[PDB]
Amino acid sequence: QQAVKFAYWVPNVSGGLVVSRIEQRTDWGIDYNRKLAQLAEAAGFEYALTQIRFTAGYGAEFQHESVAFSHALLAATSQLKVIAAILPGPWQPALAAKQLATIDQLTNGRIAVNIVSGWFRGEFQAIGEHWLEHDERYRRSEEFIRSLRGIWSQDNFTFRGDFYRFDNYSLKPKPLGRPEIFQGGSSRAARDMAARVSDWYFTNGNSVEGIKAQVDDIRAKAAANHHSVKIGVNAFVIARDTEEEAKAVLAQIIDQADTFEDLVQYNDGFKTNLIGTPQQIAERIVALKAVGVDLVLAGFLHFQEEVEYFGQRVLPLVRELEAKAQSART
Amino acid sequence: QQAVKFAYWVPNVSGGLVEQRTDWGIDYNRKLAQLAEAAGFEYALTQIRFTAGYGAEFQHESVAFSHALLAATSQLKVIAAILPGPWQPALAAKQLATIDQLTNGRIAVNIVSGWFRGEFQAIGEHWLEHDERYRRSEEFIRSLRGIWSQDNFTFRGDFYRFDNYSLKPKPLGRPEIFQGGSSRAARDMAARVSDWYFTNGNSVEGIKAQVDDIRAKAAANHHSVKIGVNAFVIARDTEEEAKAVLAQIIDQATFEDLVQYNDGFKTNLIGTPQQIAERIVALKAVGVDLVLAGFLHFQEEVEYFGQRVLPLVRELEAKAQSA
Amino acid sequence: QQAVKFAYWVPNVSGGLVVSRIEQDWGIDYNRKLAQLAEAAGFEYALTQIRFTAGYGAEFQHESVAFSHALLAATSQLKVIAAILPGPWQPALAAKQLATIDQLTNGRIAVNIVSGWFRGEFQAIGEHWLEHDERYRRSEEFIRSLRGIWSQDNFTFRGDFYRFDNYSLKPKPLGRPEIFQGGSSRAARDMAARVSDWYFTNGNSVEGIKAQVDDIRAKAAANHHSVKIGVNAFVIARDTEEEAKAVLAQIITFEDLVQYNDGFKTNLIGTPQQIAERIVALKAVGVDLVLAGFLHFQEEVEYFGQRVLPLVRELEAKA
Amino acid sequence: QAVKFAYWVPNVSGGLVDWGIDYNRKLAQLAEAAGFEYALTQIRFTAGEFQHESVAFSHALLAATSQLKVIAAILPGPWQPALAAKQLATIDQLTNGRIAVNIVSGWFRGEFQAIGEHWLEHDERYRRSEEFIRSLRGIWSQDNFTFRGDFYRFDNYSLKPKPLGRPEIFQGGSSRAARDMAARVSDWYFTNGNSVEGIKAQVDDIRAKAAANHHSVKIGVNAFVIARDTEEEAKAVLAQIIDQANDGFKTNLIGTPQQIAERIVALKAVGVDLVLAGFLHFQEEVEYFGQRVLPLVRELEAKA
Repeated sequence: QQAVKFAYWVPNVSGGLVVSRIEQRTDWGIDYNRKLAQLAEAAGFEYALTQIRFTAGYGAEFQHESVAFSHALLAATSQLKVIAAILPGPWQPALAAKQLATIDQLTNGRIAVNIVSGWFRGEFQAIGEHWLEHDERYRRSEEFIRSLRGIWSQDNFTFRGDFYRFDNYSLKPKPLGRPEIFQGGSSRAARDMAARVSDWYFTNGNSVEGIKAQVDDIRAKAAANHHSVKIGVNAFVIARDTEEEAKAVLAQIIDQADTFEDLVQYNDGFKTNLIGTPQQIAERIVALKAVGVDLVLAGFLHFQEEVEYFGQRVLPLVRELEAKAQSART
Repeated sequence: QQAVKFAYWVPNVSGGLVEQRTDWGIDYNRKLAQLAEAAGFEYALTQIRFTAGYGAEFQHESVAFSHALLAATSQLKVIAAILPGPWQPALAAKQLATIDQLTNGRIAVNIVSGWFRGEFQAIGEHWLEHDERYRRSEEFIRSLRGIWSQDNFTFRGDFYRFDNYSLKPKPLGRPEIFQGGSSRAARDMAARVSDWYFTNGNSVEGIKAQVDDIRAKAAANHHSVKIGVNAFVIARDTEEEAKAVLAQIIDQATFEDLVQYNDGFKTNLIGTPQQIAERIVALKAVGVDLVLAGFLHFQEEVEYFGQRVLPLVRELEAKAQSA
Repeated sequence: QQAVKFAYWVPNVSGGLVVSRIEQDWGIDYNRKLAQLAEAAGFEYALTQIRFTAGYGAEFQHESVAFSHALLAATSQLKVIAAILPGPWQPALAAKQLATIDQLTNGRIAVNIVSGWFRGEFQAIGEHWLEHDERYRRSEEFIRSLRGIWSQDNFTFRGDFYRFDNYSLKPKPLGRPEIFQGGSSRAARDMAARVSDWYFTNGNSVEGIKAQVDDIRAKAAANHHSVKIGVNAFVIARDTEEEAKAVLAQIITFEDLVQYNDGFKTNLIGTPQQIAERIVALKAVGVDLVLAGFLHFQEEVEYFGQRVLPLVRELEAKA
Repeated sequence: QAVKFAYWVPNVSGGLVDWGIDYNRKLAQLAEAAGFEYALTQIRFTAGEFQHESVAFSHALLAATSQLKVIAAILPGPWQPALAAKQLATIDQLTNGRIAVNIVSGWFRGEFQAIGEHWLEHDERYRRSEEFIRSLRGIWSQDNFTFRGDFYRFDNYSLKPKPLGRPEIFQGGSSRAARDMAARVSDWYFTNGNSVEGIKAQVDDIRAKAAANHHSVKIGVNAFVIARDTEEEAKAVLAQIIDQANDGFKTNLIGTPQQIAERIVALKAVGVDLVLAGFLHFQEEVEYFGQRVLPLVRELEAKA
């Protein structure tokens, strides 16, 4: 029954929304992102989620390294937390645990981690990494996560895994706080891992009924393991003063595609339907809160403008609706 | 470039050496970096460690710490220590490149081949043979140079593979590659792929022999390498006070045994600022281009160095400028 | 083309046909006599199976390479195809061990490269489970390493899975060990069309096999590579057509049986005359070898060489 | 008990710098009739000219004998324990439990470099070998073996069928890492050839280490045996070897059969349980050993 938390996609990779050639006032540079992070902190966003890439993709020509970029965004803010994306394979838990702990010490305990298991083989092939089977990649990520928790929590951590080994490893200093572990993915392997070792699980964008079904499945598995997991939903937010204007922006995205079902195949956040007036979006967010959603991961076309707009128009309405819901229960 | 460059050991790990007014914390090191920049130091060299013990109970991660020190300075260059094994070149190349973009191209790299097998075993890494570790480090260095300067980089090594890898964005500048080690494998690698080579602390005559050997190997490979020397600087107003500080170090740990832990004492940069300045210029005459300085009390002695020892070095360099 | 060659599944793993509870051994004594009977029956190749952990159909398993050496030592002209599984196997050891056995057996050893089907077997032995197409990339580098080691001195190979640096294997094989390979996926038939000498196609009808043969030969021609084709088949040869159809009924639905053993789809069930006619019919669509599986190996293999195989030779003489 | 005897199988060319199968098949049969119990193969991958693969050669030598035991040489690295355990178990079933294993930690980096293997540090190669040995014992003895090592992992691995017997594990090496590993996991330890006084010191050291681990290990010594009818002829062979240019020479098993038999029993008194014999002409001197030297050793044992 706690307040809904909000996070935004850090555009630390170029291209933005690569499937549409619509003009976007978004940049991947540090100066743009420093201002965006400060705007997001002032707007009421709690988390900033970075993206991890090594090779250029179909539309994303430049990518800042996620961990170094997370440290830079943290140094430009005061209370905003930044989720550093980690890709097992090119990343190893020993370095990831120690680097995230140091950054946590330098930023007053405001760093989190998002473990991505990888979807594109070409990124691994370019950097000399082998391409493991789909479920096998999640076995390795689960050992990666358990290593992070053990290294961060024990004086003499020992782990005898199929992918990672530790023998009386002592990390000092440890994180100031307990870095939260975010994780996405929609496959059975992804939600079996989240139901065991993850703090946050990003469920795929869907309708209110579909998201409720995804929430019930993950909580049922988590309860069987006696594990607690909070749930966030990915959403592409188009907030305008009029419903027609917001629906016109969605039309321009499809019209300048490089159908509506094609956007879902690339970005599931459109199915969340956070498109319309600020009052409509706030009502749908609270409706998602009723089915178990604890966090909204927002994507925007013009990040600096729409994040500021979100904090002045949509977020206050969400808080007012939350107080209204809280007052009716008592 | 003709003037002798100066660098200091960043105390990003606890313990110092075998009472010290130094700290491994960020607040102490931010001030120390700013003091070192104003004192005339050009480089800051971090240390890399993974597990607690082996002398250092507390250890900050070198690359992130390098990013923090760079953000607190304007012209200071920071050398990030990298250890092949727990580190892989693809992540190292991309992380250092982004930090280079965020810090106006002021980051360098020091490739360490590792000394404690217990630290490797604790993190699940196998312990390769001595010369084999330098073969892996050399492939690590070649991958960094290739990734940072060309698109579609391809490398088929025994330790690392790359297949048409294009890193974007690339470093703003060209990160210099520093490297130490005194074994034959260490200086054969430096004479091929390294920009800077740290030679062990020794007498003026011994350092000249080490400089002549490394430059001969580099010339045979058609490779250019600059030379720095490690030194533990104890600068006091009187020679007796400096030798008394050295005595307190030995009595709270012999001199020969002290060298086996830190070779910087053999450089003999102990004494008055005039004595130290003369010995620094004498090393410049045998081919030394940089002095890597270690201190007992970093914040105080760095500031003392920039006000007392460094100006005397510049004056002695200008005296020979007329020739 | 040439005379149709025949091969049989070596039952070096227990269980036999696990899909059926019909009474039907994996010991060395049963297999030494089986190899000699197959050699006298006219079989040219013996195909071993590779397994590492107990379960997944076979509770007891003999090591394929050592078992191949034993069958070769008990015969004179029979060729044995040793099954090799990249992962637990490495090309350097495989190349040297098969070369020594080839020297000791007058060049009668071959190799069948298996890409693995059960991830539980790999996980039990500490091996990582690569993606499906990625496993075939490793198997191809495994095959290229064998060919280079067996044929060249100072071999150098810079692969993503295997490396060789100025390696010279001595002694080399007496002959050129043929490389057999199965698999039906796109990656399996792209690898076979490049580096494999023999390709095992899945059991199917005469029309379906012709389509599979044309596709693989078209890919092989594009690579300027020659590949011979064999087909897996479960042969039930009886004196009467009713008796042969009764054995299939006793084993059994039929569609579920094909999912376990695709050799039943080849439909080599019936009288020796019917089977011999279908074998020559398969030869017309490009089949060069028949991989035969049996319920009672010792009895049916000798029966095959006395009843079915002579008819195949007689039918080939007529045409 | 009775002193056991083994001979170096010349399955690699050069001898003491024939290697063919037909030569070694008859030599194995001659050695079995002469009273030798073990045959020790050598493992090589690269020319140093022609080397037979040790395990396949071991299977061939066993098939040519009835009771002779053959020790197959295994090199961790190019060999992995899962394949080694299963292959030796199958050969054990096919040869009436007459297969043994010699775990070699490797001495030449060029052999590993040619086959794509990394060159680990000296003591690190012995740590991997000890995990290799523990994996062999566990796979051969348990229904569901699990091992979480730094070099090898196993998760509920079930080998069926298991070896008919219990394959003995032989191991040499003289470094501290070599005899610390032998004192824990090895059945037999080959000590370097030396004098009777030096061998006793080596035997006492290894048995002291084995007692601390509560482990039992038998001891063999490498020796190059040159047995001739007269002492002068044996000393002439040694001169011809040196003039036309191996720790086994320090054992000093050179001379008449009576002198060698007396020295063998003296080695038995200091803890030696096996003699690893090297010869100049294998097919000839092995037959001579079994007819002239070995019976005298047995006679000296009966008197004791």
